[PDB]
Amino acid sequence: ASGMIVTDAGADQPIVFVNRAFSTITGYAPNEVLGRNARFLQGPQTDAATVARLREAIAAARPIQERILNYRKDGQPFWNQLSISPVRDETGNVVAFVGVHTDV
Amino acid sequence: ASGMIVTDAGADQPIVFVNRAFSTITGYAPNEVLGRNARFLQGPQTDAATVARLREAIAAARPIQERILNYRKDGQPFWNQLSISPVRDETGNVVAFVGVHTDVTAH
Ligand SMILES: Cc1cc2nc3c(=O)[nH]c(=O)nc-3n(C[C@H](O)[C@H](O)[C@H](O)COP(=O)(O)O)c2cc1C
Ligand SMILES: Cc1cc2nc3c(=O)[nH]c(=O)nc-3n(C[C@H](O)[C@H](O)[C@H](O)COP(=O)(O)O)c2cc1C
Repeated sequence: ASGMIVTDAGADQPIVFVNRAFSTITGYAPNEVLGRNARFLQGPQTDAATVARLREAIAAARPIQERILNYRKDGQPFWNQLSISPVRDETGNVVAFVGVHTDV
Repeated sequence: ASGMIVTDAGADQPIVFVNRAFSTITGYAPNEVLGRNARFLQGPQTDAATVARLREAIAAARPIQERILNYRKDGQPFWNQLSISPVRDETGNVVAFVGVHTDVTAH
């Protein structure tokens, strides 16, 4: 099953919802991640060039897909196949971001 | 502000998350809507043709935008500018639906 993260659109995109699969994949309970930016999943061997593309996509509110090295709660590194899309109202305002983790 | 509704992909799309603006617009607290299909927002003056377009779009997992007459918890009618899109993973499976809605009653 694929993980899903919803964040607010502004003020550093705090997590507001995660699905069951997110907890299975990352080892984090919802209470541990709600209200935080998802970047806590990144660690010492995470590729800075990949993080830069995520940073610019979020700032522009455009969709992005990256393979990024993340770390489970227990500290084990895993490859996260991450796809992020902005959620917009019909006037073009960004309401939220949705992240999907296509990880086995 | 614009509301957001997140549903599961299957099993008649029960609501799993709503943002604060959803409650502002509809008068429903999260407790009152979680695990339910969003069609409780519809009522007798809702356009059945619009409902059919939503039904067919969701069944095919195709994005759709409609204006639909909905009802607040207290029964007050309002015009809902509704956009629904599937959320897919990188195998092409639908993992959720996301709805964004704006109260467009005011002229
Ligand atoms: C909805 C959403 C989900 C995200 N999921 C992840 C994730 O699973 N792993 C990850 O490393 N970063 C994820 N990010 C990216 C970080 O939150 C952050 O945007 C990025 O690391 C840029 O921040 P910087 O200023 O530290 O470079 C996600 C962002 C959003 C908006
Ligand atoms: C994510 C999501 C959000 C929805 N939001 C609304 C809404 O705000 N108002 C509404 O009338 N229907 C909404 N619907 C549609 C109903 O849940 C339902 O799909 C539609 O009424 C079809 O039922 P029928 O088969 O009897 O036509 C939403 C559906 C989804 C998947």
